[PDB]
Amino acid sequence: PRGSHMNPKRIRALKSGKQGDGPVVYWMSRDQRAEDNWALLFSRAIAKEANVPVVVVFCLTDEFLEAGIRQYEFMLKGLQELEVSLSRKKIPSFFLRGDPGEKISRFVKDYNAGTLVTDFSPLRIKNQWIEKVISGISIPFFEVDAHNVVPCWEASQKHEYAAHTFRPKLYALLPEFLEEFPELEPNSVTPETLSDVLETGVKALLPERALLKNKDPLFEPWHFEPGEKAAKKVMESFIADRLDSYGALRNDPTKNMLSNLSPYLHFGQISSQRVVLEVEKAESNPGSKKAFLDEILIWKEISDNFCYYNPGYDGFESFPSWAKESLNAHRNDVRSHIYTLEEFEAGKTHDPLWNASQMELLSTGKMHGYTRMYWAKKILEWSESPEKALEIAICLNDRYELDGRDPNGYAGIAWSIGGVHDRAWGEREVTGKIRYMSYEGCKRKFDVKLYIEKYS
DNA sequence: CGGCTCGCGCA
DNA sequence: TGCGCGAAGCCGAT
Ligand SMILES: Cc1cc2nc3c(=O)[nH]c(=O)nc-3n(C[C@H](O)[C@H](O)[C@H](O)COP(=O)(O)OP(=O)(O)OC[C@H]3O[C@@H](n4cnc5c(N)ncnc54)[C@H](O)[C@@H]3O)c2cc1C
Repeated sequence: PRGSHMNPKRIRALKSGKQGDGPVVYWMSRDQRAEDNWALLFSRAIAKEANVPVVVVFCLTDEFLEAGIRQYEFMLKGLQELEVSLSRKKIPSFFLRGDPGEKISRFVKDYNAGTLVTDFSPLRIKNQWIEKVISGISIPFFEVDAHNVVPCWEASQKHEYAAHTFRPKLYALLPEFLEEFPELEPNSVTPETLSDVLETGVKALLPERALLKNKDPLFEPWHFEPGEKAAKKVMESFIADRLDSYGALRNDPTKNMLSNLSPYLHFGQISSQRVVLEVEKAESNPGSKKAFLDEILIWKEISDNFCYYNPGYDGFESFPSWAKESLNAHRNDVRSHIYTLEEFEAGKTHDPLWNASQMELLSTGKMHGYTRMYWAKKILEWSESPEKALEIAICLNDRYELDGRDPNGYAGIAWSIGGVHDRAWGEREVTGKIRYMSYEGCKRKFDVKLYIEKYS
């Protein structure tokens, strides 16, 4: 659909029909940003060709009840800034509350939308919402992959077994899709309160808050300032003083040598393509640059591939055949310890290293990348069954992680528990051939004592 | 057949 | 600390 700096492969038609005479409505669900948003840019270009204004519609679902205050405030303060940024470009934004399958279809009919465009997410509930929109509307419906550098349906057409099978495919398409973003043009044609939605939601999630013994909240909200502007500064700081040492100290939780970009990446407050463009041009350690690029390009986008082609990405059935057979044979093995969800949640296990990992998650909302493996694998070792451990790991991940409820989370848990995108290892009791980590193994890599004392 | 994102002995 | 082997199933280039 026209455009000189737009690859047509980033868009795909979900519904074909007669284009209406009204404004083009952009349904924002995953990429909550104004700059470096392909879905917003593609919606603006279609509006420009048809001589119509562009409007942004967001649907606030009841999903925040399952999560906590920390993610709700992080998102809401992000959208409040996004409202002002879109207003500076004369692009009105509408915030709806209710079922997306019913309210979004009603908005298109009420506002007489000419064309509807939305971002891409391989999550199950997004596809269900999309199908309900299809049956209700008659305007054309398009979908744009504004999250991945290479669109998920173009990088691969099947479930990839491992990265070494996905890395050559992904890197082969970099010269085509790795390009600079064009500036978003303001609207020429001019035509609920976010504060009220925030105050009402907070009161509902107040009883479910995480508290200490003295009825004091555990979450520390000053570690990550939400929004698009703050996400840019985090990326700038990481490239400047942190990217050089990333290759060596990325596995040391005692050092703050990570990019800390996951909370902004999950909510789409910064584009991974923009980060890739800046990292590529930056002159840093070649080993560190390669290590970081493998995480933000191969592993981040292969998680989207895993969820898009495996609808049961959060289930035991998504595990490979070798993993299921090994875990099934060890179902009746006696576990060293058995802990419930509440015991895991409160960090009341015999392992000080595991408790410190959970305490960091409870306080900061973002556990270090290395300890998250030990966090998830010990859940498998000290649970009733691999189904319960998968249930517990997912429940704690999506509740307390700022970057939770993300395809990286489900694929990351499947790696640690089900060996997805991994290989078999030495046979062991209970865990079987799933990759094994030990407290002693962490002692030979980093100062475990410093990590434990930092989080009680 | 080669090579994949742990533990462990060893400088 | 960094290095090399060990224990293990399978994809994919042929
Ligand atoms: C059991 C488990 C659960 C996880 N839960 C989540 C989750 O809910 N949400 C989430 O976003 N990530 C999750 N991850 C992935 C990983 O822990 C985080 O992406 C990362 O630790 C966030 O810190 P960072 O961005 O500073 O790391 P960095 O090293 O700076 O990572 C840079 C970026 O690369 C991507 N990335 C890095 N490591 C991975 C990985 N292993 N898999 C996929 N993408 C990766 C992310 O987009 C991240 O923002 C989980 C991992 C495991 C093992």
